[PDB]
Amino acid sequence: REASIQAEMRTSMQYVDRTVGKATSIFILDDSKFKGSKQGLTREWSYIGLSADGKKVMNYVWNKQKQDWDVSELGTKSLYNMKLDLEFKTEGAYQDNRLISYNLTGKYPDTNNKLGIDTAISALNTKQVFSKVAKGKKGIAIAYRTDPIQGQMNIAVSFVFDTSGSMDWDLQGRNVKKTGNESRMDILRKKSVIMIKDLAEIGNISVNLVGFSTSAKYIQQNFSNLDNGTNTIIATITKRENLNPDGVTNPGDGLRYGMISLQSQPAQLKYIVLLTAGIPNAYLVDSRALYAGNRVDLSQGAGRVTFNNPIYDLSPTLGYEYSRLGYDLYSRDSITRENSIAYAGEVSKKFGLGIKRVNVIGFSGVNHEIAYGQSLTDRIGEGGMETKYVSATNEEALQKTFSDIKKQIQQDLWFVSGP
Repeated sequence: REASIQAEMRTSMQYVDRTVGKATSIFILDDSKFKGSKQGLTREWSYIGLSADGKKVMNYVWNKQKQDWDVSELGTKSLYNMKLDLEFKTEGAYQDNRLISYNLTGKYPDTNNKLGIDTAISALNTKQVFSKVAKGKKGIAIAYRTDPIQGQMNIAVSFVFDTSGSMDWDLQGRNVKKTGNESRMDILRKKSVIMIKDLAEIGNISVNLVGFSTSAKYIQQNFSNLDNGTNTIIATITKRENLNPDGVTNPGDGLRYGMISLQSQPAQLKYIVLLTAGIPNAYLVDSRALYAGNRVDLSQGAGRVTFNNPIYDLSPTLGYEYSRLGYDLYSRDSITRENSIAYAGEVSKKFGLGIKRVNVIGFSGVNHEIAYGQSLTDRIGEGGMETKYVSATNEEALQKTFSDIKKQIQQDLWFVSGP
């Protein structure tokens, strides 16, 4: 009657579900983060593992008093010297609950035809569940906590927004006043304020505002922590005087300003949210590029000024001079377009070292005004950081992407904080 050992492993899994249901956060670990005993065990995170030897399902708890783990035997009995194997997986989710699938199996010393409890399914009462297993692992241990992480590293966020003429029109590109619609800038103000409000919910996060047009401008150069009142930023955002559309689209300068402001801050989690609503058509060059017939001035003739051998302005000193500007008001010159994108590429390559991710949002109803958002995002990707491009064609879509960006920020915080 082998039903005894099978029922034993089932009782053990019942104990596991009982303990997991009470957890606020879950993390599936592997051979790296759990090789049995307290080896490599991370502070303040209780576990549930297969026991370094391999036959007693172990449960390590956090004493928090003696600052140590309290080894305990899962359930209360002990099997009859059987070879165990445990494996956890994230099997999707029910309505708003997430499902886990414990899989306990075992064989017996120097024999075959193992025995097992096929695969269970347990729904957790939380949503903060992640997996820290990789490429060829299984997930053999479980990490959790009862009370939330009692405060962790801070986050820095730079909002590089477009403030060009292409932002005064509709989303759908029609006229400003000829239609009863709100300009891209107005809707950006609304959605950005909503983002700011729901962003402070992360806690320990500070955001600054950078605006780019023909050149870049610091709307709020000081990184104000939302924990001390979000109203400090919202005001500057809704301030009717500043932040109005004017000029060509120069993303390189905006990236430079945002990345430098992020490099300054001490938060070990830096992010840049860039919003553009037009094809890139401008860039800034170094004073050196102002040599012989290197600057072709078709400004009054064909409406543009280009540089044959552009030496992009990548100096930490932020300044603007019309004489060092390359642009194409009609955004029809492929040379100026490619150079405007390469400018942001070099800027990201130099000022984007400790940046976690760069979110590029193309906010435009015109199907072609944001045709290079993906290209610009990929170019910025050369800096060696995570880059995500997204297109928002309506107010609802813009709010959806802003909310999703906040969600991803919280997931990176929870993941980085608490393994």
